[PDB]
Amino acid sequence: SMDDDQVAFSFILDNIVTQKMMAVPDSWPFHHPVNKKFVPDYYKVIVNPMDLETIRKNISKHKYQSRESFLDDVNLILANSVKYNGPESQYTKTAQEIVNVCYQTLTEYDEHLTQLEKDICTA
Amino acid sequence: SMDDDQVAFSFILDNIVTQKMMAVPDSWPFHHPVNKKFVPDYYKVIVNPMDLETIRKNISKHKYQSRESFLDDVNLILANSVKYNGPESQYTKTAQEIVNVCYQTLTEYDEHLTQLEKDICTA
Repeated sequence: SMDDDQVAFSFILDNIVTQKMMAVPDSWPFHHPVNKKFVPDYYKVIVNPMDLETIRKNISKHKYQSRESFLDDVNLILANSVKYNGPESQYTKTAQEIVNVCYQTLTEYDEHLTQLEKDICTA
Repeated sequence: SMDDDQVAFSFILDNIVTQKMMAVPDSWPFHHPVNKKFVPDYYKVIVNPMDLETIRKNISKHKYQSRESFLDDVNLILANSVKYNGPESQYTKTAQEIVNVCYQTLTEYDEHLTQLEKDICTA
């Protein structure tokens, strides 16, 4: 893209993913789409899969103009884990830690992200 | 109760529910047990219902001595929504905002809550 406000917004989101979310201990199973060779029934159970690589690909294509659409996809990782792995699964706890570091970092960056969202919107 | 550490702990939890969780936009359907008159099959699907009023009643009776038991009931609200509404439902997104703001507020009060939990345990 050529709009610096959008590029900057996407860059901030990408670093939330790589610096914070992917740093959660044992988070690797959420870094990429579920591998059907190891989890053979995953895509028969989960209608709308989501993972951090897919989110990063969306960021690289500037598909998030607001934090809410980005957070919606992050939240879907957890919701899918509740459904597939179970509400109390070790994997679900890890997914919630991923969500928590994302949500809390977005809160940290609130003033800066608000400014970018309004400058992406005006254009 | 007559134990000030327990009363203070419950008071803090109660304000997380009323000041943050119940302030989530459009969260009213989670404020009370699901009304079977509008959702007639709810209690045939959901074996362990949970809602914010029930959690507040538990808090008033000092049933939570630690964040973990409190979070177990908070997360159950989300688990029930994933099962009944689905991982991508608007209602599940609302439940996730409730859960996410709860974790974020607990982190903000972490030093205060850790001290109270450790003083409740000694007795």
